[PDB]
Amino acid sequence: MVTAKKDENFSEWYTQAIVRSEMIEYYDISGCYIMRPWAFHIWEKVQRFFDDEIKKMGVENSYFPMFVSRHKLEKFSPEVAWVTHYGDSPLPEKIAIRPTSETIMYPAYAKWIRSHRDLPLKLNQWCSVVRWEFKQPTPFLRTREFLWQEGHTAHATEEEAWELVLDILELYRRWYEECLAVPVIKGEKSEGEKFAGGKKTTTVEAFIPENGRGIQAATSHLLGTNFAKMFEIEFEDEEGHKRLVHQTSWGCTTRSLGVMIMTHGDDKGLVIPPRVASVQVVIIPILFKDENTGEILGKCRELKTMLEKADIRVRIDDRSNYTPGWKYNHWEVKGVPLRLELGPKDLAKGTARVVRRDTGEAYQISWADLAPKLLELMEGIQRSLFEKAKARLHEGIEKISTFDEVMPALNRKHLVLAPWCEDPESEEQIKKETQKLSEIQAITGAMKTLCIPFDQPPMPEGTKCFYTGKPAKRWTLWGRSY
Amino acid sequence: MVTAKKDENFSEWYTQAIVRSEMIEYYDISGCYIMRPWAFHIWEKVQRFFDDEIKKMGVENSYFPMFVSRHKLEKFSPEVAWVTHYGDSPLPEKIAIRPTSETIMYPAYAKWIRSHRDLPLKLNQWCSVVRWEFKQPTPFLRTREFLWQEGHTAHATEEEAWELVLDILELYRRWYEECLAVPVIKGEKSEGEKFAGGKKTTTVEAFIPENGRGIQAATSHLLGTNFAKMFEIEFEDEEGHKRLVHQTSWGCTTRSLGVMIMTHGDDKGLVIPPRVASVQVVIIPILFKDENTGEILGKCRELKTMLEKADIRVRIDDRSNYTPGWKYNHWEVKGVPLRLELGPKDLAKGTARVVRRDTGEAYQISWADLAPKLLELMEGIQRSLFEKAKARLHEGIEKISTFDEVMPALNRKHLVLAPWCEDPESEEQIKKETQKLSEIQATGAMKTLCIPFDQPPMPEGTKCFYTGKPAKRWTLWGRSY
Ligand SMILES: Nc1ncnc2c1ncn2[C@@H]1O[C@H](COP(=O)(O)OP(=O)(O)NP(=O)(O)O)[C@@H](O)[C@H]1O
Ligand SMILES: Nc1ncnc2c1ncn2[C@@H]1O[C@H](COP(=O)(O)OP(=O)(O)NP(=O)(O)O)[C@@H](O)[C@H]1O
Ligand SMILES: O=C(C[C@H]1NCCC[C@@H]1O)Cn1cnc2ccccc2c1=O
Ligand SMILES: O=C(C[C@H]1NCCC[C@@H]1O)Cn1cnc2ccccc2c1=O
Ligand SMILES: [Mg+2]
Ligand SMILES: [Mg+2]
Repeated sequence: MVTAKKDENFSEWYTQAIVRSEMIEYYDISGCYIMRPWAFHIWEKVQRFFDDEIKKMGVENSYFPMFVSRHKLEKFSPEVAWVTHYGDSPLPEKIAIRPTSETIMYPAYAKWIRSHRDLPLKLNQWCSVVRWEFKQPTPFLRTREFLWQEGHTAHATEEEAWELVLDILELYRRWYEECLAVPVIKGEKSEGEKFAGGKKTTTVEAFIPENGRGIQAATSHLLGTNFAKMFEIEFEDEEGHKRLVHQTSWGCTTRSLGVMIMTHGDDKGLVIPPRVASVQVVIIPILFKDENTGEILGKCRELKTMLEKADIRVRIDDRSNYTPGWKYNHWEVKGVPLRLELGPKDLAKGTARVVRRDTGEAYQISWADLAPKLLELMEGIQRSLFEKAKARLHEGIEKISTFDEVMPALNRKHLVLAPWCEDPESEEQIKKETQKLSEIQAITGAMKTLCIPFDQPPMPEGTKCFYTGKPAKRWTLWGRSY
Repeated sequence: MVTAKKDENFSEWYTQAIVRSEMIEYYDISGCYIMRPWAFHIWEKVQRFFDDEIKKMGVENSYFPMFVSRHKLEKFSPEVAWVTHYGDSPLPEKIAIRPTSETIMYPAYAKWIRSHRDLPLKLNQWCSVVRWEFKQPTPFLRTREFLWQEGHTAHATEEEAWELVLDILELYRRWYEECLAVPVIKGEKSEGEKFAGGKKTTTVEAFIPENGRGIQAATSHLLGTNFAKMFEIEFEDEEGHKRLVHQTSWGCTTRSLGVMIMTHGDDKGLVIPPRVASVQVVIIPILFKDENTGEILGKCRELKTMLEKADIRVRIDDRSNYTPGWKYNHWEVKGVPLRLELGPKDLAKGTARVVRRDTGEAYQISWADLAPKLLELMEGIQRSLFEKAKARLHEGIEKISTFDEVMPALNRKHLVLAPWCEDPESEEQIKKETQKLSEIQATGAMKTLCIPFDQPPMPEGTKCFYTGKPAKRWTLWGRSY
């Protein structure tokens, strides 16, 4: 049911795929979207994964209110949604809807932390967040209301905080790679792109090859002690000296879902990795109009039970007045990784035909071997989905030496890996220059740093920065961005 | 550390209990509170239970926006919070924050449902809700922002919808009685208290004896078809005929947590039922003037291992910067069901000292018999908490037959089970009268709490306790939250 081609009209393909797969429904308020069960199940799955992992690290869940009074929020402004009335009565002070929870949580932290006995404090909350985005909205990727988790920790030393920052970053890599089969690059944000309220910002970056755009998948901040000075979060150490806590913060949103969609979708529609898919195997009985004698649906129900015994999430599409081909296309558009076809011949030979969504390959499998084989296949699918994706990621990055190679590489919708001197003036200059050169070619075009990757390619002695010509410190990943 | 006592100043005791147990933090905006880990973990337990149970029923989770246009919300009004500005710029049209999701979900239902092949449609969502309550706020019980689940379903027939209504209400009874050990009464609301947009409203009701006030614990509505008329949610049946859907909606909130605290809390603080306790057994090593520190700690570790192999959620408070008595009262005010103490003497005896939070009784238990005796004790604590609460509930209800006994019973902080004619005018009459007499005595009006499913025998010719016409059914009235 997907008519737009993915590599040609990418935007139309995306909107079509997310609507026709029954994942999102559009809404009369711009930038907001209904998340239907088909996408919300994926959200629940990654949420359970991340929650278990952070509970293993001693992180505890909380809920702080979504309203913050004006005087507490102010001590970014154009994006804040303000409540001024309840009914027709005006409030004595306008209250903001949560754009993030620093100004709600850190006063509580100031109260709760007095002693070194109170450290480390590790809190997380799953919640919704409202920001009146000026950029044009994209479902999942950039929405005016989005779901996320935000974690905030305070420690007695910077080293423990940095350790937690890196552990959370690894959990985000697993979120994207183990759950969603999306490859991401760990990296350090530049000083012009890092969270201004912190010391050092780490990130995972993903790549959309259709439009050649980089996107920040999740963020992890070594905040340091300036939030503690601002909010007076102090503690007495063992000697009795007052000291500031070292803080970290980290967050990840439903944007991940969108990334996943863009990574694995094809011309037929979605491809949902088996680890997060709401239905892993849909059983489609080959039946036409008004002649269901009970044989085929009976065997389909027995097979559903046998598969569910193996923890496989299974649905039987037994709806009438739909041809089997229609159902095939329906569940292919939805992205079900495995399709089980059971017809009269399969009933006669004790077999079933299983089709992979990602490659289309078919398999004849006897009933007795259904649960093992399918399990095998699912992992295969998952792994294949990652591998191909990573290949595409790596084929979208160009190593360059000079600024002359920037604009061609950008026009091939590629990221650029370049030796960079890392001084802050150079990034502003490079953004302005690439934007001007983008407009003069034109028949949001600015290139900024996406990350300074932890995984550094070799840096030969005497390599100069691709822009200023100063000695080059590290390889930096640049590109157009969301 | 709790010093106010539950049968003297109930409000002071309540806030002391929720603050000192590290469950609630007060917030500058009145009516809103910070849920700290200790309370949010209990919320997570009951959420997991209910989510699993409704997923067995084929209900699926979703998420609809929290914003509704003024257009669609106004097709109660003083409770709606309005967004009017982003930054400094005013919105062209103001936007409401979700007080409930009917006006957000039901247009999508009209769009999604076309045929009988789409029914039943069963959606649920866990979200927060904002209502600018005029009543005096109470942490958990009545807040301006609160967490809930709201489920909405659409069926082809009224039979199926009503069966789902009853299933959901049974799930709420299990939520309160099986997890929170809080006894509740199933019933239906009078026509003056039911959800005005629906046909029949079922409910479960709890009772706070210290102020004698009933409280609606959860609700489950048979909406009928009027919402289908209003939003045009119609489907073709197998004969090609266009029919309206029969809808249900149900919801329940963090209020349950409060009803737990007021139910099992005593003068030493909280008592958490073991089924919802993040920590069921806390292990406290006794270390003093350096005696057997390492051996005590090692056997604490292996005791934790042994107990977790039986699925017992165990925490070892080996924190060095706190004294054993401090840990004692910390975990006692927090409400942990069992405390296991291990000193040098018990290290020699091969035993451990176990104190149960609810009754305070202590046991000397072998290291070998620890797991089974602790599981026995945990289910004993859970069942006895429930049974004591059930006895208190039954003692707070007085069967009466004439209005002359209402306000006496109301003054002993009791509910009234009275025979009633079920006439709408009668209930407002009764509430205004009870209001006037409560004022004359100087604590609030009296309303119908519910009409219980388990009806006592109604002898023929029994008269309504207020009007005098033939009494239809036994109705539970009282003062309410
Ligand atoms: N409107 C949005 N919708 C969905 N996800 C978002 C949105 N804004 C930010 N995110 C994600 O949330 C993560 C943490 O939030 P945050 O650090 O506040 O983003 P940010 O600083 O506003 N970056 P950006 O808005 O893209 O310039 C980001 O790394 C994004 O992946
Ligand atoms: N402010 C609140 N805080 C906590 N729980 C609430 C609040 N309002 C309602 N609830 C609970 O949510 C359930 C479903 O909400 P709802 O039916 O809209 O309550 P309601 O009609 O407003 N009744 P009430 O406001 O108490 O007169 C109720 O049965 C209550 O148990
Ligand atoms: O949200 C953050 C910082 C961290 N907050 C905790 C979770 C991870 C996150 O990166 C950045 N940010 C983004 N957008 C805004 C809009 C309005 C007001 C404040 C902000 C604002 O502060
Ligand atoms: O929310 C309900 C009814 C049901 N909604 C679905 C979930 C279960 C719940 O009982 C009732 N109500 C209560 N309070 C309001 C305040 C403002 C606007 C609308 C309302 C409003 O409608
Ligand atoms: Mg932003
Ligand atoms: Mg209300």
